[PDB]
Amino acid sequence: PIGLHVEKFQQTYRKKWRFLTSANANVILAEAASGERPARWALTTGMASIPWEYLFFYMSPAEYNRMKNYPGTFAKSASVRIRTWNTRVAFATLNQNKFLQVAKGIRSIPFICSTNRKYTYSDTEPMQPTGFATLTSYEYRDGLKTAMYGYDNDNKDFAKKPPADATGAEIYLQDYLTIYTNDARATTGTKILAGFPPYKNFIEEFDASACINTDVVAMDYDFSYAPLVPQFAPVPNNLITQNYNGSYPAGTKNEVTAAKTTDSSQATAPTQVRNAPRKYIQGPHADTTFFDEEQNYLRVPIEQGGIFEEVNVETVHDTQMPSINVGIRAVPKLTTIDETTQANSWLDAQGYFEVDCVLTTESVDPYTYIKGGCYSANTKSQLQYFASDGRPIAKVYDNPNVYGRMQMIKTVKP
Amino acid sequence: PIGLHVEKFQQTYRKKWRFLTSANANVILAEAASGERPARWALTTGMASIPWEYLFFYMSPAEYNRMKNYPGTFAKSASVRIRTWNTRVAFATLNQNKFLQVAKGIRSIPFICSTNRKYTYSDTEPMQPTGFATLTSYEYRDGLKTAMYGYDNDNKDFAKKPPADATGAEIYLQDYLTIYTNDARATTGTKILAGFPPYKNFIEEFDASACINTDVVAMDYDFSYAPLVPQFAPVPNNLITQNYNGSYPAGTKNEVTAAKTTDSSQATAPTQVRNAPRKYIQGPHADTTFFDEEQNYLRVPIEQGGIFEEVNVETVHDTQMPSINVGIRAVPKLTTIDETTQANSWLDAQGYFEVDCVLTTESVDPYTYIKGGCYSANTKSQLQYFASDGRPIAKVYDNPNVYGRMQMIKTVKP
Amino acid sequence: PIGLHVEKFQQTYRKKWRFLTSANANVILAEAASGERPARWALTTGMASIPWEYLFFYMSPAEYNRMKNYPGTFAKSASVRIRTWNTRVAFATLNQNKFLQVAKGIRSIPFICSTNRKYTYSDTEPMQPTGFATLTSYEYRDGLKTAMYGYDNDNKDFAKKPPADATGAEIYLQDYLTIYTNDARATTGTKILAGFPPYKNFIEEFDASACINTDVVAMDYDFSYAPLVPQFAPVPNNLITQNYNGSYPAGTKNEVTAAKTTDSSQATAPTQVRNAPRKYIQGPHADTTFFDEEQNYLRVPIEQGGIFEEVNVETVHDTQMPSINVGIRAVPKLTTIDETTQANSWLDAQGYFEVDCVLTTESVDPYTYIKGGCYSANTKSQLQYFASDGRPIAKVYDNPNVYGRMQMIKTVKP
Amino acid sequence: FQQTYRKKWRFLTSANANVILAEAASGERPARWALTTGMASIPWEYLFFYMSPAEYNRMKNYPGTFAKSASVRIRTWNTRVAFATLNQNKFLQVAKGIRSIPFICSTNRKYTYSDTEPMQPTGFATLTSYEYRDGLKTAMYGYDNDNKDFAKKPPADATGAEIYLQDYL
Repeated sequence: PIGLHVEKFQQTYRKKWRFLTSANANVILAEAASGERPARWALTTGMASIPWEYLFFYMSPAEYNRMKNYPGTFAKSASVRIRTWNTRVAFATLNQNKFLQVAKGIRSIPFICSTNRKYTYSDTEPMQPTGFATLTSYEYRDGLKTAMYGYDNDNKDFAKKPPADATGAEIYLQDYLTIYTNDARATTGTKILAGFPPYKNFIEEFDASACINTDVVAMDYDFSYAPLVPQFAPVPNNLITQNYNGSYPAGTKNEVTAAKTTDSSQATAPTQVRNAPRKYIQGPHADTTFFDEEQNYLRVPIEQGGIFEEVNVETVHDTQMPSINVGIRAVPKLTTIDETTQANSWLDAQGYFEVDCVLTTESVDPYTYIKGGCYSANTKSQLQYFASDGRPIAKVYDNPNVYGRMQMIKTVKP
Repeated sequence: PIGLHVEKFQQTYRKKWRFLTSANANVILAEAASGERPARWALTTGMASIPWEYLFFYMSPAEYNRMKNYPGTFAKSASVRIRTWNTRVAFATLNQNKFLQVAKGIRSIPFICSTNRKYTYSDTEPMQPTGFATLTSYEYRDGLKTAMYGYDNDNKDFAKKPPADATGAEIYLQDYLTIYTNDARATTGTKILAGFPPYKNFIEEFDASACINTDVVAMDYDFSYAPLVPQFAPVPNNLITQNYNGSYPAGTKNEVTAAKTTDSSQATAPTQVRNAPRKYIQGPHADTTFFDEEQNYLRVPIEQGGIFEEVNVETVHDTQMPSINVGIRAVPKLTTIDETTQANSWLDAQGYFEVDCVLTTESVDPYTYIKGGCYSANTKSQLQYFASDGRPIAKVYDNPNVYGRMQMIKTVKP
Repeated sequence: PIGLHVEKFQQTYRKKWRFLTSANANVILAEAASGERPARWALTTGMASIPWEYLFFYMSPAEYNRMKNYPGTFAKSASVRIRTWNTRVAFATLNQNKFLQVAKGIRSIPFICSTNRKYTYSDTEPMQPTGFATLTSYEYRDGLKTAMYGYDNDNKDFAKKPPADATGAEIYLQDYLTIYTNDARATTGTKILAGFPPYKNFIEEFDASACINTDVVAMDYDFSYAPLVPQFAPVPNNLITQNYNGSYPAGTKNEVTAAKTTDSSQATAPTQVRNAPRKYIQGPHADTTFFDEEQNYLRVPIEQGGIFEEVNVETVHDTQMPSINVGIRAVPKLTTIDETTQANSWLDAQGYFEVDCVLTTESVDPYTYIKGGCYSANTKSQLQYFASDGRPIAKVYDNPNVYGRMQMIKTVKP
Repeated sequence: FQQTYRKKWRFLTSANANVILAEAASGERPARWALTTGMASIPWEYLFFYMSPAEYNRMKNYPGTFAKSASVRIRTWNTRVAFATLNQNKFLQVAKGIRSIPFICSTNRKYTYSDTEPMQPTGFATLTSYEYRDGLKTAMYGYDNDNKDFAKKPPADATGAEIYLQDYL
């Protein structure tokens, strides 16, 4: 018994990037209440986020459009190496102290509320954030992808964005780590006055001068369930049997996934919901808007463990890739004339980061039948969670964690 | 502390059978749509099914009626050895090529839709199936049991069926493996034209001439939960306590079984249902129609893991015994006069199979109380799934698999 | 990255008690039906219950009131050593046979229905129970605590109860093991006539004369989840994020606890209920009546695994501390004048038990924020099951087991 | 990417007699004498021999595909002989590279047989080599599920059954 003819492919995507980060000052910014978002204090950092959790980081649009032709593709591994170089410091002073901040896994820390934000800067102090730019994390990643890979040859603004993948040039990063604390100025009743969390107790800080041209980040990740392309559709057994809608015992094991909803306001207890609305991503009644629209390139992270469910007996668990933020500590420029205990002026400093990223993906072609083409075993069918409005649900890393977890969100039509 | 007086019994049932199988041709038969069963193409084989998954295969009716008197009986193991002998070939030709097909576990393969069917044969070609006999799998097993063990002494047709258990004679087998594919002649819309699956890539084929008087099958199975007789009823604690209907925490473990319903048409997502309708098989409100009617002898397979639930903390998982089909490949009889690229005439060939089957079962008598008789600990209470109409639910091996699984079905009143 | 400042404390509470137990006769007492409690026969023993499962056994009220000031306190371990001394026997006879009964884990045996009860005794035979005192198990433990630790200095009856913790004196015990069987005198229909279970097959019996001043019990227990004081409240993330009510995938794992309801009358099948009504024991909408009223001192056992749920991914399982009953077998005083085959008169015998008990507890102070005080990570939030009427639900050891399990019950307002 | 396609076939060949057949002139084809053999041609030089239509339709999605190697193993089994005689002499003919021999003019042809002697070719069937290979492919892999004659041709790739060969040297 030779069994199935399954043709197995492994592909590797390597990219290499030059990143410049501003040495932003640590200032407190007020963010007003907006709808369900409350009023809060924002503490900015100079640690720019490295979007190693997204497919555009490793794959050019050509490689992605070719990968489309390989159903059953799963990202098996990702690896990122970050190597710092000389740090630029504005000149009139000569002696300089340069420090390199590296934050790994801040996004998953439960008690630290933090997101990556783009700041607006004062004209007089380009290192001092004075507000928040309207740019979102999706738009940050989209502009980053445009800087990496250029426009199309027919674009009216093609010349504005030379491709970093072609030139090897540097890209400035704008999303920097930002901690939040509650703003109790207008809070009525019980006020929480804990201030900020000591986030510097959870980051690594190095001597930039000694770390010039030295590896400072080396992070590897194995994906649990990262479907880049949906599997081949099986031959539907409803065309061959009246048994298609049969039931079989599951025993004491859970072989249908569940979703956990929490409430940090403690108004309601946490809830576990089984058999949430979901639908197949290949087959007769397939819904492939997630892969067609399209989402897994830069809008949604590579790792989607928990979101995608197979009819197989295989166990499913929640997943989360560690976050990476790297930056240069702000260089103070305060003196005795500008009488103050904390720096209110800083020197323009830039960190130089060389990023080498490798992504391994792997795909199958199963020949379960003689004619037509590839058909999978129906145990390979995959389902994705959906909302009530036919809108797919996916993991997001942009929002702050919920009890240390990355949440599901309804995707957005591009 | 000596503890309970538990008397523990082990019993062994051995049987030995002679089976004759026809070398049926591989022909395509059309099966028309009937109700929810769609139109399909049937590809016949010569591999007869060995019903080693049923209790009559190992136990005579006398042994079964005695086993009734031992509550708490569980089938612990089954073992089958199949030994092939000389193969008969019709004579006018002399040189012969004989091949022995052995298929193990075809029933559990997800993408191969297959069942065991009885064929009707043409008058001119007794090796060529021309249709399907109205005999079902239950009736096949019932006729097989009648051939093995005879009728009752008062039967009007007692003389027609000499007992193979007494005589050692051979029994012809009529259920042969049959693959199905969809019939898209009348299908409107999206047609699946994959043809048949290459089922011969999953079977073993031997040289019958060299395998004469040689062991070809040796399959052992350990049962997970195979209650042949319901346990002893416990002393009901509602007669002694007001606490009988109390609740206790289950934690994050599932200690009540669940049922999974799938839909191969992909019209609906798979569903997991906890607390399905079920009832106790011993005690005050017991329902024992499954064991009384009676079902576990030849109507329903021995292995019933998932169907039966104890109040105990013990974990439950889905179960499935591997299928066994053995046969002789058809011997073609085509020549140049009957101009054709594939054989349309075959020689009458028969395979001789010697089957030695052993079943180990084991039972308990617990003396939890001083007077009356045996009473179990109430943690030994067993529940069985039931349908809405008071009809027990049991595993069945007759239908094609659903995503590689054997399904529950409502039993049928005998 | 130094991480959180978490200050970790370990505390040990040791107590030492002298216990006197009556050598009660084994007599059958009739208990009439009351509401949902049926009519039953009660078989008394002389094995007094050792309440080592309650906090007052190890902690004085001063230590308990101080332990209140340490949020996040969990009982990590308990240990009990019981050492028997000389046994008193009433004098006119000289030769004596004294036997020491030790029962461990009788409470968890499924088929033995047993509770600890206080008996009323005949005037002529102080060793012969003639009924049941109206004292409950809570009131037994409360009187025991009063004997151990005295009243308050302003109590009108302060002088009546000298503290055993101060004096080292002996305390008589009144809750003795009592087996129950059904009373079928008025039962109509199917009568269960099994009599009593042979409970002496599950106890250890020693020679008291040789065991004088010898260790007879040595039992250690590690608690799974025993929150003595609720954790520190976290900083609520609804004050900082609009993400507070987000959902995240649970996969095939259960990370919300479930409750199992059984029915020993077998009128209904067992049920598993997920997302039972529960509420947080610290934070904005906290409900702390369980710890304020207060329950975990002597009303409710230390071990509460299953009752308390964290938002953490940690697995939860049902828990149960073994029971301890120690006593002296009754010394018969029957002769030929009082013609009878079983003793109807007994000598006054008392067992002397020295109990050394140690409880280890351990607590945390996490400094997740800079100002205000201690705040936990929100993954440390704890929820407790509640009833429909805002009444907390807790494990109880007073009722007979349900399928070998200790049940949840609605607590009682003190 | 590297891909491997394996197939396994059972072939029956007739022991055709060596007879001389006359082929008349047709257009530019001259009149010639044809000497038949019993050596059936093995179409190992064609892609359907190794690949099912499903594998071929998937291979379409891989531009730049080159066949790097082919390998064929032929294993003979028992030879059937008609019965009234008992003693038999059976001989197995294997011809490799006859097609490339310059002075031997040879092609693979399908014969028509006499009713009285099924081993004696009496002419040439109108079947061509393309149609021979097409019928062979149909025997190997079956028809489409919607074909009116689907039942006539059970797939040898599924069943493992034998296929008779008609093009002989």
